[PDB]
Amino acid sequence: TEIYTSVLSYRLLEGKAYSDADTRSLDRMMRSIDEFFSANPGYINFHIYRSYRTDSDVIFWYSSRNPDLMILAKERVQASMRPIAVSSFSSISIYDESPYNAMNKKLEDSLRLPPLRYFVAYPMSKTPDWYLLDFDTRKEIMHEHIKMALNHPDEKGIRSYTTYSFGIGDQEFVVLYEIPDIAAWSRVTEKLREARARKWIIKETPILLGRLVDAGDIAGFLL
Amino acid sequence: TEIYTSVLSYRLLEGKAYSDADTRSLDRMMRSIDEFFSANPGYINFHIYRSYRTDSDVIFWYSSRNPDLMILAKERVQASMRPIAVSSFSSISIYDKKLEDSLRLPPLRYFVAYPMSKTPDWYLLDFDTRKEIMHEHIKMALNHPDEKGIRSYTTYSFGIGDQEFVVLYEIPDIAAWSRVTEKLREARARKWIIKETPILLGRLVDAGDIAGFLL
Amino acid sequence: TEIYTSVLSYRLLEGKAYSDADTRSLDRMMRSIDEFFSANPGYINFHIYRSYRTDSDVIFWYSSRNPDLMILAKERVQASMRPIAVSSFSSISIYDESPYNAMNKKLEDSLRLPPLRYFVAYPMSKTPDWYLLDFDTRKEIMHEHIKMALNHPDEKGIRSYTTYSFGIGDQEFVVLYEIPDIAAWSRVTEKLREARARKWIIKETPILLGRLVDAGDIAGFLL
Amino acid sequence: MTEIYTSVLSYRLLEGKAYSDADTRSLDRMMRSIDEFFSANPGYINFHIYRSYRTDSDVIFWYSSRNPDLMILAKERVQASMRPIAVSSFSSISIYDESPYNKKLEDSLRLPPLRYFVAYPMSKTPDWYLLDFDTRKEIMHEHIKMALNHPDEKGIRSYTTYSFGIGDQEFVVLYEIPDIAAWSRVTEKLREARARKWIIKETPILLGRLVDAGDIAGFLL
Amino acid sequence: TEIYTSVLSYRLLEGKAYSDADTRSLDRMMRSIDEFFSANPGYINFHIYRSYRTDSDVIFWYSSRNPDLMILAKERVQASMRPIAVSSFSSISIYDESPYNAMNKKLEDSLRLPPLRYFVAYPMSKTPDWYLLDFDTRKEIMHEHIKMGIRSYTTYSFGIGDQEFVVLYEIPDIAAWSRVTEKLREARARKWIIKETPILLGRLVDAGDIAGFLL
Repeated sequence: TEIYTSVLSYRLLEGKAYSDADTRSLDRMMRSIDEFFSANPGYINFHIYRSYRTDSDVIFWYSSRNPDLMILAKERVQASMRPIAVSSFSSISIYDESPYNAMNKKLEDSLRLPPLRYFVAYPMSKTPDWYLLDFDTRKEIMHEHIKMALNHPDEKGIRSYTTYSFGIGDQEFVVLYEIPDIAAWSRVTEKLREARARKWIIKETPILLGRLVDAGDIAGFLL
Repeated sequence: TEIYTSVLSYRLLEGKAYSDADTRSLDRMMRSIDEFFSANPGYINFHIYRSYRTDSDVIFWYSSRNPDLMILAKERVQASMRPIAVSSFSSISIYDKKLEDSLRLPPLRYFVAYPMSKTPDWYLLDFDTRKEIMHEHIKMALNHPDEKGIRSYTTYSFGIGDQEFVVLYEIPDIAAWSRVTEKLREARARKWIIKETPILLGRLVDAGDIAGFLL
Repeated sequence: TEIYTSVLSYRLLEGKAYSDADTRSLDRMMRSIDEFFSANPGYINFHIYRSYRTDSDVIFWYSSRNPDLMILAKERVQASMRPIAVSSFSSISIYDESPYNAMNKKLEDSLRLPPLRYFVAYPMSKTPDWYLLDFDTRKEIMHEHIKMALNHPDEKGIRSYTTYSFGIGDQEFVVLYEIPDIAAWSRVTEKLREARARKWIIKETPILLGRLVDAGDIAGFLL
Repeated sequence: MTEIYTSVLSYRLLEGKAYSDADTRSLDRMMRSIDEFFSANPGYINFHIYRSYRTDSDVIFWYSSRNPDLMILAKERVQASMRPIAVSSFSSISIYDESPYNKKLEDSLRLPPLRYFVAYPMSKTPDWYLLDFDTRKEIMHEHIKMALNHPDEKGIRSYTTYSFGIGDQEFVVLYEIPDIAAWSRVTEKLREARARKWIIKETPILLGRLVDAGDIAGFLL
Repeated sequence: TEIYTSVLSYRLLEGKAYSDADTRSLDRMMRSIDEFFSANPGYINFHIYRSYRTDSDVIFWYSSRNPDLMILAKERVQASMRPIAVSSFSSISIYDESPYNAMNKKLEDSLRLPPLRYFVAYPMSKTPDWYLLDFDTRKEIMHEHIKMGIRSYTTYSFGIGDQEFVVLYEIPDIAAWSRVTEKLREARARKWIIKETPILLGRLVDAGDIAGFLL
């Protein structure tokens, strides 16, 4: 029943000049990755992003209820990327659907919508003291944050996903956002620095910022 | 009487395309490592895992009472892997239904390894106090509806590695284990626990199947 | 409305002697990058710097209102550098225009002034406690800081830009400075260690220090 | 009677190349040649080679001399021999604290080495040095007594060395040990000493298995 | 009239067997770097050092009042080193001439003295809390430390590097120096001192001799 997700980033190896043949080879490879995901109904979503950071050229995001499909997908992407690139980040985590369920929405339905132009992903953790607080006081601290986010004008049109990775990765959470406007998102985040929740929040690096790209267009953008 | 254990992870080197002959060579090499371990009953266990993390392609886990076998194993695996791969992690530690019998059971589908340490203040607490704290934590785990079927081994590495403990888990269900872990954040024991890196998550694989998965 | 900015740094790969041909190639490539930025009026500024740090050989700094131009610029620079170099830093952030508005002046005008000889950039963040202080408390603390800078004997000629990157990079701010004199700036910074503001400031690494260079002159300096 | 310096260096064979039998013979010749280099100069008090339990090293070297010129010459020789095939994963230079032996520490260094070796850097918090000398003395005496009284301390040879101002750590502590698990149990017990409150930065911990120069190529390749 | 200084360290690339041709080439290149510095009186000093640390083979130290000569020197060294080596550290900082001015001496005169056998450099910073102490309190604490052969240089790099200070020493004896540093751990000043890494320790070498030592 639970939905797993991964975010992977890769950087093309330096020290090599790329021929036209190399460009075409990259294009065929990205199209093939895209076809791998489209061919299996078990993949709920798969999107590719160009990267604003120089430590990555491409970011991949995909989701499935099947943990076997999750490892197969990682190996597929890795096998395709390794002759020309190295991974700069990976995460595996599980969507928390409760914010969607609370609003009579299905998280999966959101994942099936055509993606927004930008994507933000980062790991996040909280200090040990956070979990040692009463469920009630944590609820209050979190309500303030949620209320504050909901009330921001620049919040309009953002799709937010909280995912958990306790016991299975180097962070407790991986938080994912589909966003229409980089500056607007930054302003929302800046306002949310005003929430008490911040006092317990740590380790939000790397923050990945991506620009949606079709598989057939990426080689042309990169090379 | 002590039983040692090691977890090693490796990443295949980038920048090279693998031919069909390279794929066969990898298959032979992986099967050769597997048979290295099976040929010596001194190795209580040996398992290979596919890696969820992109910083590794394979994880190895093996155990022996014989510290000589532990260094021979590390050298064997490294000698086999170095032409095509680099290690991304290693640990050597000592384990804390006999544990040996448990290690001989058929392995579960998933595996988690991670280093961990505790704050200096922890060890300065009374043994009875620490025992009580550790028992609440065990009890909290045992009572969680998602804990069913998880096997855990706490191993120690004081003075012999870069963490104080390496805790190893065989788990049937990744999401279930993550939920148990989340609940355990509420245990008193967590106050003194220093998360260390990396947390490794693996999918059990037969040596004969790994070249097909990787390449 | 918002103006975006990026600072990128690259290190030439080691282990190869550069021929005369390789020198010509680097000169041509740098000239071509520069023509890329000059040809598009959508790029408000673009400057190249030689690097005092050994972990870089070149620093690029450019600005645009257009985030599409920003991702295209990053991809263009990365595609040009990757056969011979690896990136050692990148940032994407948004100018804060209010300090300029407070002195009745436009930030864009300033970005159009002839560049000064030296350049400093670094990331910076603040402790969670900072954002939880009242808005008027932060104004008082920041006033002390800004005034202390303005009255320093060594402050002459310095142009500073505070840029923000909440939710879009690994730091909260990227602070950029054009300076006429390195030691003068260092003395100003040393005095500002006495400002109350320092209590809440963290993570000022890496600090990049650059010497202004024209695209057609850098090959000569690097090789 | 002047100070005795020591260095621990570790190296990892470069990945991405298959080693031929000729490569194996070359490594054997090189290791034997390094061992001869240390043996030929009586200024080197000891020199031992260790196989490494960690994957980030294949070999660990330990050597000592009163002559700091011989120390840098040793590091340069080892690096020159290793660099065509390996990268260094750790190095240290430090000076033995002879007070616990004061027996002669040099006599201990000249004994045949034990089967295992542990080395690691260590530092203390700034606050430690600011404590009254009596308080530091009382804390160190507690630690030493707790170590002396542990059954598993049997037959371990310990060396504390200092590197204030000359390296990235304050101390490099070195142990010759007969048994890995016994050492780990001693170390575990010693977490109960108050000394621990001020100790930081004990990474990497290097754990080695003694090896003859003529046997290492066979073990590694 | 400030004086800038840089410390650069480099490590020869591994994976290459150096021929005799390569040794001669290294020798020519080192002598050529030395000739570059000697030929320009704008450089107040320039010295090369062998390194105790395996992460460096060579350390360079030079000084100039002219910041455009400083970037020229770094690029010159980097251009020569690039085909065979990678830099493991660099700093750029400015001498604090006040201790020399307090004793009515000139820092520059001291930089022109024949160098001592050993060189120590490391970055250092202080906690924020330090600078916010009353000017009075700071001067008192510093007087205990200052009061508590060796040639010392404090250099500052506020706002221009990853550390606040780079402290440089020419020393005649390593062990004696380690003992001085241990004693100074007792100075009140240490409360607020952080981040002294890497500590580089160098042995003075002539340009003409370095190739023979390294290869």
